[PDB]
Amino acid sequence: VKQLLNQLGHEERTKMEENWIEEGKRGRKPTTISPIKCAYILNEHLTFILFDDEENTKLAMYQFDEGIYTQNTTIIKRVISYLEPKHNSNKADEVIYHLTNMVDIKEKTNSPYLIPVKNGVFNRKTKQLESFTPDYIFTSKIDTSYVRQDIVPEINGWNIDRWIEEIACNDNQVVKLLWQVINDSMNGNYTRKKAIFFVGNGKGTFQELLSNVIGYSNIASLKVNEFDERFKLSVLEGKTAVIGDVPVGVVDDSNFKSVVTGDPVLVEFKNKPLYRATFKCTVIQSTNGMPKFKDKTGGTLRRLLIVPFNANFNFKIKEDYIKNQQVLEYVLYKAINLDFETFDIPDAS
Amino acid sequence: VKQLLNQLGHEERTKMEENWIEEGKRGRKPTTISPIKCAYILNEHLTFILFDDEENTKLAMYQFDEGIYTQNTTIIKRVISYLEPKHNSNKADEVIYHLTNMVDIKEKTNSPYLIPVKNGVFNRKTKQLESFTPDYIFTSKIDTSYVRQDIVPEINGWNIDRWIEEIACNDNQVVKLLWQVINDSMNGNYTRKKAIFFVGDGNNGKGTFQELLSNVIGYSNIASLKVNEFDERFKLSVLEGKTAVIGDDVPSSNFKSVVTGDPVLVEFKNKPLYRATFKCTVIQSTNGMPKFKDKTGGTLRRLLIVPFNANFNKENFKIKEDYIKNQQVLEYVLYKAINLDFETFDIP
Amino acid sequence: VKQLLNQLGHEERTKMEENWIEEGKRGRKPTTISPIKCAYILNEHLTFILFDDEENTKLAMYQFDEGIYTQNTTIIKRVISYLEPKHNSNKADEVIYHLTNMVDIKEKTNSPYLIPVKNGVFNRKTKQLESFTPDYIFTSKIDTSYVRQDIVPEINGWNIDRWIEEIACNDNQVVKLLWQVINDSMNGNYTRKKAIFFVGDGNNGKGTFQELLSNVIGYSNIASLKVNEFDERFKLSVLEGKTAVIGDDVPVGVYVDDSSNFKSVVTGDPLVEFKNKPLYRATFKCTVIQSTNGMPKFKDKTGGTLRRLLIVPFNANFNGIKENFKIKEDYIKNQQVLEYVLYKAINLDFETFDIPDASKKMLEVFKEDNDPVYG
Amino acid sequence: VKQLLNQLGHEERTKMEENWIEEGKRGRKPTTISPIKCAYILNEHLTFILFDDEENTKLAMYQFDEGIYTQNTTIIKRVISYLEPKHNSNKADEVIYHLTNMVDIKEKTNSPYLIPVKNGVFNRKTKQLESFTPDYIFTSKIDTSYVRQDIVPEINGWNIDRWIEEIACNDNQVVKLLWQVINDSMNGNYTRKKAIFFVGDGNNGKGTFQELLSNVIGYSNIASLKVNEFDERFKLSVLEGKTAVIGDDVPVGVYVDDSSNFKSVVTGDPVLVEFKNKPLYRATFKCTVIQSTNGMPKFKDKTGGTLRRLLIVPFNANFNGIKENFKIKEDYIKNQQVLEYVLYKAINLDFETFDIPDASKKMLEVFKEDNDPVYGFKVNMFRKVPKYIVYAFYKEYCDENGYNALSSNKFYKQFEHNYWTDAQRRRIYNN
Ligand SMILES: Nc1ncnc2c1ncn2[C@@H]1O[C@H](COP(=O)(O)OP(=O)(O)NP(=O)(O)O)[C@@H](O)[C@H]1O
Ligand SMILES: Nc1ncnc2c1ncn2[C@@H]1O[C@H](COP(=O)(O)OP(=O)(O)NP(=O)(O)O)[C@@H](O)[C@H]1O
Ligand SMILES: [Mg+2]
Ligand SMILES: [Mg+2]
Repeated sequence: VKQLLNQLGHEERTKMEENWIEEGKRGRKPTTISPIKCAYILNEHLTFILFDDEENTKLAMYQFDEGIYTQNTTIIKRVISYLEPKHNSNKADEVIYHLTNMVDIKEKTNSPYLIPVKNGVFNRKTKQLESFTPDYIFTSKIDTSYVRQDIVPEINGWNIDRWIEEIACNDNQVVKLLWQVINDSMNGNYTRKKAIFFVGNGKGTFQELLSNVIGYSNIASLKVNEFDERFKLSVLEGKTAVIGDVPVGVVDDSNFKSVVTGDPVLVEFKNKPLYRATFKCTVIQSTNGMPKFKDKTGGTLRRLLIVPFNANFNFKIKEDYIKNQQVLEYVLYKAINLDFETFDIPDAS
Repeated sequence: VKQLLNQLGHEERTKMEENWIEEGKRGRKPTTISPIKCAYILNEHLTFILFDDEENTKLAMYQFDEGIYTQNTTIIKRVISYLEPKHNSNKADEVIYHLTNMVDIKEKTNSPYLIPVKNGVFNRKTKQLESFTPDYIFTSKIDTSYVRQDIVPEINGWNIDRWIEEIACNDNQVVKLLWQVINDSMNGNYTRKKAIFFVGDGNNGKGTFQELLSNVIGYSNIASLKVNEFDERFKLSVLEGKTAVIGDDVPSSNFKSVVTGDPVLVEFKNKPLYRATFKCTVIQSTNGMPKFKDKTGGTLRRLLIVPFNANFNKENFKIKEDYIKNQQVLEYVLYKAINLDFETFDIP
Repeated sequence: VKQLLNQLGHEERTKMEENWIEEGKRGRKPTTISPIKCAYILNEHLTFILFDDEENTKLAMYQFDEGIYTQNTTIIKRVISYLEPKHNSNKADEVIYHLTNMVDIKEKTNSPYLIPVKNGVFNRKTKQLESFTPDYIFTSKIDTSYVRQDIVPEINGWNIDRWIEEIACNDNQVVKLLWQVINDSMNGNYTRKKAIFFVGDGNNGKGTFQELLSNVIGYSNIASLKVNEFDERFKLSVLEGKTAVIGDDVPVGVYVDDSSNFKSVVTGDPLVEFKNKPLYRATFKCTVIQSTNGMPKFKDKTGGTLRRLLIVPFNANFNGIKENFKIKEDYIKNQQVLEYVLYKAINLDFETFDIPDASKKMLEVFKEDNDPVYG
Repeated sequence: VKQLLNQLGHEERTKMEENWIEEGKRGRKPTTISPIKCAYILNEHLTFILFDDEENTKLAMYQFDEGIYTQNTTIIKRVISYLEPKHNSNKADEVIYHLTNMVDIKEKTNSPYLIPVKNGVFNRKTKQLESFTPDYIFTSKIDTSYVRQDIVPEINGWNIDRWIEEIACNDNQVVKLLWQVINDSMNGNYTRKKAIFFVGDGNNGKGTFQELLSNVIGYSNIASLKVNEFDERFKLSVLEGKTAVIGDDVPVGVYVDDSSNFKSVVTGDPVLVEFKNKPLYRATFKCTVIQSTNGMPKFKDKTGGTLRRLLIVPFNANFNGIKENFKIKEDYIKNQQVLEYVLYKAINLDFETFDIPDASKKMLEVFKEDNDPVYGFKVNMFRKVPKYIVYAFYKEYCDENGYNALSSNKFYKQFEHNYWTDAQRRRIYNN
């Protein structure tokens, strides 16, 4: 879109120059487009939306290349520079404010059957890949492309399914639960209100596999205990999942329950106004043994999930075996093809 | 109101343009409405108020379609942009400041006989629903609509009254007490000076009942607290603008003060302490007798026990997952609770 | 590049003056280059990049004489002043903002086979030195030059290898471990997964070894962080900008309340804080070194916790034997000694930490002490 | 430099006026020197440097009369006002920014053999006084002039040397140690890796000696930090730019649970210094620590490092009677002649390590026994095979109200030292 914005800006500047010429030499030459006019042009020729009408909400822009709306002000300002390079930070803030005033309000789509992938959006109802369109509102996506495959890729004669069964003590129910966990993890715009927890080994390598199948930038590292403090939740924007390693043998249950659910939370930015935002990223936490559960409530056991990790676990597995693109594509394909509505109960736990 | 402001826009602008024309080419074609003129137009053609003369009191705007006053700055900025798009954030702030200087001071209607809901204002004295008017001052309303009803809605052939009776072990007295509890919970301006305790052994439908009671009220109108942390500092802050507080489990002076209407000292982070009166009703659920270490007359009088026991501890998963989310059952229970009137709770 | 930027600034000012003269006198003698034009000139003639596209990411500039990209604002301001002296702080910030909007995004090259030193890049896969190029993206380089070493330097009859042997109490396994520790210390883009703990008491030379490591790495390239201070506000803010971190001292048997952050740091698992920058999440591959007496206990005791730590014995006493102060404040500061140490350590090949027998015995002793169940 | 800058500003303004005259009356006549031209003139004539290339580091200016570079923005702005009085705070900041962009970067002179003194720098290797020059980069100096002394100055019939002898209770080792302590305190780039502790109870004159040290050295050059204050937040920021740190009164028997920062400061070990809401950074402090307290506080670590770092000075003379002379601490130690003589005597004294008095060794041993119960046991116990009998719960904690171990860590006693084995031999009055 850089070429389109450059051409539009050049055309607008030439039109302004001609209009000034026909009015004669009055003052200095107008060479920069007014921020309101820039905002009009951008709203006409691009897709800018507003997630909600809350206090100091941030404008979202549809990235055509990625197909997901973003609230990153740096990318928006780069687009502004594409349209008008002479605008400094203050003028970019002004044009962003004008766009915020004009744009329409749309709610983020939370359809369980639609999951964004780097190649496109996968629909579970038809189990098909569809090209990116602005009509779907997404904030994060998986960075491993979805491809059609019929075999199990093998690197150095290593099978992913057999390895998963080895980690899972070779039981059908637990491996099905693991596949369901992958399916829930890769869904960044929909949540089942389930907080995934890892209890144990093989936990670290599986955690790294999860962090690899999703984009590293899409992954945010946070523990349950550190959700509450100020200036810590702002890192959850545009993140597909949040994975953390809570202390071994150490659990509030404030905002952790809010982010587990789709409930809005008052997120804050440093030297920026606070605003209410909704995060649907899947939460994964790792520790040895049962969490402390200071609350001791039935609803807590209702919402959270427990994944057993018991094994006898070799530096090779860490590198180039879980970071392989083919392995990530295969695991994404296998997990996304699985269809489920309720969680399973493994016989090993 | 966007059409009205747009019509007002580029019409005052034309007046300024023709004034400049008749005054000669000396203003370089002033095409931007001054912030004070924008404030004049907005005050004339809209309804802006100020809740009180407190320091840095935020201007409130009456949303004609919503029927309630809002202090949301973003909506006011959007309205100003509708009048005149060519304003910075600073210029729109100047417009807001001028309006704050101009507008009259009105106090929020805190009448216990008036309850705002999505359809309008319900008056218990007249037992009637009235359309939204700027005369009434409400900062929130119940998101569930209120309509006249004649039958009990059912989803998948499942009743609400039968479900409530099954939760209430099919006793008329406790069913009436539950209806009274809902009636008090929805009313945020009246307390009745009673703390309702749900005592049970398992689920018994108490969790899904609390979920339903949260659903019927607005999402942000409910507060979550337990007994143990009423004494702890900064925990009162969650009661700043709530209508009721409901807990889930219970693993004392401040709690007693919150139960009654006497003021309590609320403290905000990086903000001086101040005393405030809370009329929100408190509902607590737990397994067995709630923990207490100040056994005396006041605590015993203030506490009210509503036992819950059934086979729900069928787990009623279908009821909790989607049945309470249905708009029909929500509006039905809201209407049934709003029609019911009483003076005080009845002991089981 | 100062002369080049001065020449371009003078040429641009002359061109603007000529354009104003031919246009008349309307511009009233424009003499300051516009910030957008300054950004265009700097981008065309210099190498400015953006590490990654997130909120408030700082522009990086390639220092031709240093060979490492720097995000230091002051250096970029000085370069802009070279181009246009008359710009104040706000105009220079505008230039930086325009450059940030204009430049492309490239990620930092994190390959464990490349190690930057004062002379240039060093490649372990081929084991040679290459001249600095903007293609290799580095944020910090080792302050010790890499030269070919033929003989071991000696000052006042003091030999660095003999000093290492004296520190190590004459064991080949532990000297190999020390050399591997140094080699890991230079390489900040890879982790050995095992923490380094210099355990000793009194005049054991652990402080001297830490000072030697700081000198060979460079004082500015190393930051001091505590084992107990791993997770707290405004901490770890400068840790990302340094190749390695060392703990000067650790209390004996000190209890650790947050070792999960410590485990993430040592293992390489992934959050930085700043005065006016939002929190940013990144992995920590810098080696972790702590000097202490005994092995402090940990509340997260397990197989992983025990295996993630390595004990480096320091069983030499230099109080009964007359200590040479010049060893610690004079000898290890010599450039030749540091160059020889860097050459010898970087030429060594690393696969895993070679555990000495004494280290194994002390590890078993700590395992018995921390968990009485095994004992 | 005020006259030079005033003349430069006047001539520059006249030149600008002439340029405006010859270019014709275009707009308002220029009367204020542009910040860039002002910075050019200041760089050409004055001496401005930058200590390092780090983020937003502060420009340093060489004060010709003072002889030391200063980073105080007030002095720099006063100089700028001397050159251009019409510049407000923002324009002065612009001038400072331009100077920062222009000037070159030189590191601080941290040679241990050079000591900045009010008269001039002092070369310890040469034992000479060299005049101030901008080549030597210093940010602080001793507030006492260095002059050649031949005869002891006596004020009101009171001798500083006799007073020093009185403080030490007429002990040559102790007075030698005190002079060595003064010499170490004056030097800010050499540490000697020893912690000085003034131990004495009741009236002794510890505070008087500390005030004498704070008088001979610059008062602003002395930090105030007790040993127990080292490890909490923002405390190390005080140590920055200080030649020595003095703890006025450590609480008696305070529990020093954490000593890492204290040990780092005592030696030349680097440490992470943090300022209040300013970018924290790593730095090395060579300032010596001197603490005065009644009795020796005990440390948690009670290991070899804290023993070797500590030094104890005897203050046994008592003045808690008519012998007390207030003028000694109020007026006598503030005399300029006395301070000059003390500085001369201390700086001319040379040595490489502290000369430990015999009494100090005895008190060091006593503190080792008190802090570490094991060594107290070893001293008090004055056979070999029986370990249980010699253990006996530290022979009932050697009568010191201590806490014992599970007879497992007790054998660390042979670390301090039961040569190894009988098979039949392996509260009580009882060896
Ligand atoms: N091989 C050696 N021969 C002689 N002196 C040495 C040797 N190695 C080190 N030293 C000296 O011994 C001292 C050890 O340095 P230092 O930093 O005090 O050690 P440390 O082990 O950190 N002490 P501590 O903090 O109490 O555990 C210094 O004075 C060194 O110069
Ligand atoms: N040689 C001396 N002869 C007489 N008086 C002295 C002598 N040295 C110091 N003094 C006085 O004795 C007092 C010492 O007070 P100061 O040094 O502050 O406390 P301290 O003696 O170290 N401890 P404390 O008694 O607990 O306050 C002051 O009045 C000094 O002037
Ligand atoms: Mg040490
Ligand atoms: Mg005293």
